[PDB]
Amino acid sequence: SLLTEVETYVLSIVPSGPLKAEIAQRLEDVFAGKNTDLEVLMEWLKTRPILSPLTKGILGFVFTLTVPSERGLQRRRFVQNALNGNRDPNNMDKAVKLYSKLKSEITFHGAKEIALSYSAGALASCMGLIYNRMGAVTTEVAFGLVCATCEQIADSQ
Amino acid sequence: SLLTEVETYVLSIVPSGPLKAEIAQRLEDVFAGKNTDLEVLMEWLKTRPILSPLTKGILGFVFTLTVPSERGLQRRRFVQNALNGNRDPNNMDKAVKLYSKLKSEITFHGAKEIALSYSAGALASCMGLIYNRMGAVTTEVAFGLVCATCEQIADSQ
Repeated sequence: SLLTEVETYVLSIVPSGPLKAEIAQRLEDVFAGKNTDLEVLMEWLKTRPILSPLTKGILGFVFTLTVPSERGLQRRRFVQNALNGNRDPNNMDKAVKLYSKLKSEITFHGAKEIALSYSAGALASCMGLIYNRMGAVTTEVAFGLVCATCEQIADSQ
Repeated sequence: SLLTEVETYVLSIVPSGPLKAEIAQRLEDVFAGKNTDLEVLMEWLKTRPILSPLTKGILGFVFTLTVPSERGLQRRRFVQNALNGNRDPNNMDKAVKLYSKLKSEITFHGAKEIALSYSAGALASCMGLIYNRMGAVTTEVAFGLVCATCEQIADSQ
């Protein structure tokens, strides 16, 4: 299941312990269409301890895509910094290169496979590019990108 | 003064009429620091008739850059959508290339010079990288980048 897969890849990069079962629960409620309202979750996430800025950025990216509507909720600075690729032009170049390819994909698996050739930083930057409205993709591709990003991050630990 | 320079360049891409006189006054007010709030200014811009999304975006970039502080105001969706080079991979590729060079640039004239070598689309995309926190440049250089963008847009007109 698309969302089942997303949850597994996302949690893989989340520290073990209490907070993790919290993210699992919130992720599942949002996926089930339950716990509505994007800015409440985002603010909760922004202020959570233990989580690294990147994993918050990755989660922030997920909630933003999965909630029915974000309304006029502006994109969060905290997420924007986390997915900034460290302002490294090299990551950016790769990000755009990767974006150019994902642009024609519409399936989760097709998107996941092409993005796995890139570094975790290149992928986070691509995510950033999409989160910042400068790049656009389908929900399934965005999710593939997230999973590849998580896989890459996880396999480096 | 670099600022009055930015004003003229920015004003060059605004159509004539009473609205242009107001933009001029608000810019001059910001420069003199007539204690103007960013949220207030951005909402004003956002809702102006006549001005196109691009002009609105360019002006929004100048205001956030010259206000004393954003006061924690999240970046605006209307600007992000205006400065995304139309989400085109090529303008984006060129933008990253220009950013890569502006990064090491330190003067207004130098940034402007190199900037004028790129297309208007790659310049708006570049302004987007800055506005989205994906890249970072010294103010004077950013000032160079906007004037270049305006010069290229004014020329094609």
